[PDB]
Amino acid sequence: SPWFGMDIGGTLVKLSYFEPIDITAEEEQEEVESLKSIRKYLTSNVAYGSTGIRDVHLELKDLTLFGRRGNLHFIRFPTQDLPTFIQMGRDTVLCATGGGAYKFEKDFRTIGNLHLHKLDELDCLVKGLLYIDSVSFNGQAECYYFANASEPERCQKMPFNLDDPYPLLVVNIGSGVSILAVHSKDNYKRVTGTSLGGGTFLGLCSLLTGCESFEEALEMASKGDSTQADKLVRDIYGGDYERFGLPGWAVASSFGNMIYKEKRESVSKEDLARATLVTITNNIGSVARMCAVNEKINRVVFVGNFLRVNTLSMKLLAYALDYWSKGQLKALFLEHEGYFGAVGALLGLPNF
Amino acid sequence: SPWFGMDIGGTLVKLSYFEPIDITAEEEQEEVESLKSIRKYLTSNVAYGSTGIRDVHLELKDLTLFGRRGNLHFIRFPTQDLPTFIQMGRDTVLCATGGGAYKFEKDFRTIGNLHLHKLDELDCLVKGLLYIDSVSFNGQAECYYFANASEPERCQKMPFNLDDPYPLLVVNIGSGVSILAVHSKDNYKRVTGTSLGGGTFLGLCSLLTGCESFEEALEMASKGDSTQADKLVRDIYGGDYERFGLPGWAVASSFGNMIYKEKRESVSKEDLARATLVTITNNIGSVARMCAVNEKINRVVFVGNFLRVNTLSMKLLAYALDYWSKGQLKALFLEHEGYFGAVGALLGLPNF
Ligand SMILES: Nc1ncnc2c1ncn2[C@@H]1O[C@H](COP(=O)(O)OP(=O)(O)NP(=O)(O)O)[C@@H](O)[C@H]1O
Ligand SMILES: Nc1ncnc2c1ncn2[C@@H]1O[C@H](COP(=O)(O)OP(=O)(O)NP(=O)(O)O)[C@@H](O)[C@H]1O
Ligand SMILES: CS(=O)(=O)Nc1ccc(CC(=O)N2CCN(c3ccc(C#N)nn3)CC2)cc1
Ligand SMILES: CS(=O)(=O)Nc1ccc(CC(=O)N2CCN(c3ccc(C#N)nn3)CC2)cc1
Ligand SMILES: [Mg+2]
Ligand SMILES: [Mg+2]
Repeated sequence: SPWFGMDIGGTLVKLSYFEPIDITAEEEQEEVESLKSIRKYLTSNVAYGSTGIRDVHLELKDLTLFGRRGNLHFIRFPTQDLPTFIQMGRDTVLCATGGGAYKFEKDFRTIGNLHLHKLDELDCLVKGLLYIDSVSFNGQAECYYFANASEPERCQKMPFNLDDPYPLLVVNIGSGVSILAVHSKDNYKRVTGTSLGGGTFLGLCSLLTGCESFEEALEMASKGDSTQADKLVRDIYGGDYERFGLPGWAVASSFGNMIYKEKRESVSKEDLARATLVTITNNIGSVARMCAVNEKINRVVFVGNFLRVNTLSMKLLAYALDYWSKGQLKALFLEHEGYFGAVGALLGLPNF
Repeated sequence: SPWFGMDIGGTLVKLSYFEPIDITAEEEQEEVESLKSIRKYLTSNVAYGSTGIRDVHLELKDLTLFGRRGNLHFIRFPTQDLPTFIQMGRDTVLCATGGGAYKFEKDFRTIGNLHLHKLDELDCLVKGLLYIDSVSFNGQAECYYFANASEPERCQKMPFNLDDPYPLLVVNIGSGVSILAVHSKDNYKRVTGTSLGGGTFLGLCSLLTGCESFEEALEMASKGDSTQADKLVRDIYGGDYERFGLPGWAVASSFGNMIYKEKRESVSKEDLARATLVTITNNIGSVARMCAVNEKINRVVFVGNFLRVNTLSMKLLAYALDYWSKGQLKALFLEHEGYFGAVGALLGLPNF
């Protein structure tokens, strides 16, 4: 059977697919036409139907996995479209994680003789994260940070070594937010979570602006001015609040200027999109900072698909974590940020 | 001069006024007509102009302050209307705190010979809180909690003794949120803050529902179902997430169901108001819980005017703090929750 790892989240399904590249002439004969059809379908297309996408730039080439060489592919589609995926599959050992491994268990079992093995969402995240970092991103660093995040003329993406990754605070920004403290490969805890996550950004953005997609929400936010909607320290004090080191530019009340009817009538959709992004991102950074201080961990890695093609939020996290921690915490980012659960599920295959 | 304490916040001005009740016959003669006019104006009206309100139920009767007996009155009006207040004053030693003591300093100085003494917002909060608790609420407890907050058939307001109040975590929910750790009467720190506060509730509520007042926002929220807008754990897992003790009813993504166009088209304004209230309140409780664990403090008192006439948020905080802390933290509430800064400012008068 094909080697697949699936993470069915509240919003997106993430799929890792291992394509063998060391197929012998004899093995090619013993391949059934459906298996050959699957491999060619997945490797000859980058869009699958109307909503599936292969993230070609993330492909790991010539990986040795389970004693065979191949390429590891990364594919995503909305959980709303899982019925289409299952229906395509009805006309294999599936290691699956995420909440949908439980919610849609009976649906996967409509595929005759399919064996479904449910694996824990956070166990898979930790295993997949450690694995991808260990094999590298085709010889490049999987982990990076923004150097000199305080100075914009100098702020630049730089590689970060995670050879001894422990301890590590993992902030998983998906529909909601989970925060993990990782002390060893077999010792980790879910410290807490917050419900102000990627789904809050997209849901509030759609309500406030009428945007119809995540990418559209980000494009609006890139054009907006969040201070048209937010009430800042300087709006309350006239300047800094010096006694407690709060700069005038800090947000005192997110959307707090929207209590005034005249300001609601002048704010643009782009301003509201940016205020939503800033509100959600700052809250995540602040919760991450409190968890790091309590866990006595100084390396904070942010994963999940809220940060896909979202440099605004990454730069805001990098700057805010460094600024508000007075340089004691560092924001770390991973190239394969949305796919670690799917990889960890795939890695569970030898157990079964 | 009249004895007044003023806290000029980002949204509301809070005023504490001490009315002497031991005026002798000779003192009444030496009272200038303007002073008599002020005292009679304040004590014979409960509404001042179109936006000032005296909270008569909070009055402290027959208090001994600065060696005189009198009644302590509590008055509020929007900071937007401070120009009207100052203009009324132009046709006294003023101890003032809050950001507006700085922002509007030059405006207060347009009142001839007025001496303005700016006092720190959080120093005044701590001093006023400790003072009011010490003198009691006309012989009743100033501090209360909700007993058996987990069981609704039993949940009831009960008094709480703060005779030895230290240590104490104070969560001040105003326009934004400040969190204080109080170790003694002269030893306290601002632990952190969040910008998701009362102004976020009111601003987002107005954008989403068109409500025109705080009280209207709360009335809408009392009629709504937040789960029409929020994505719950059971929407993602089909039930509880047992491995990490997350019940199916917990919110996984605030407004997370609003990523679906069909759900945006069926949600009511009341549902959105309630989802806004729940989102903001849960975030405040969660940040409070993390700060309490880090500060090693188990008593968490919530103040500020976000909780005025807001039993929904108080009960949600009481339940959530107890539930998510597994009974280790207790949510405490104070009858004079919005006025402690104004009282603390008044208490600074003997310094000058
Ligand atoms: N193409 C997209 N469609 C939808 N959401 C996207 C997309 N791209 C990025 N996002 C963001 O990614 C978030 C989902 O991230 P993801 O890590 O895949 O969550 P999930 O695993 O599906 N949810 P969860 O059950 O909470 O773990 C959304 O809330 C958006 O903020
Ligand atoms: N009549 C009202 N008008 C406006 N807001 C109200 C009213 N009643 C209650 N509120 C709530 O009270 C919050 C303001 O609380 P308050 O403690 O007075 O803040 P503030 O001191 O003015 N702000 P801050 O500068 O951050 O300390 C608002 O954000 C609302 O959520
Ligand atoms: C006194 S007031 O009247 O001006 N009102 C007032 C109320 C609340 C605030 C907010 C606040 O305190 N903060 C501090 C820490 N914050 C962050 C952000 C990102 C990261 C990361 N990574 N960490 N911490 C956010 C904002 C300010 C003023
Ligand atoms: C795994 S998932 O896919 O289901 N996604 C997922 C993501 C985030 C969450 C949220 C979460 O973890 N929590 C825990 C603690 N929370 C509170 C609330 C109030 C108080 C107080 N006082 N304290 N803590 C809020 C919600 C849940 C699921
Ligand atoms: Mg996920
Ligand atoms: Mg205040």
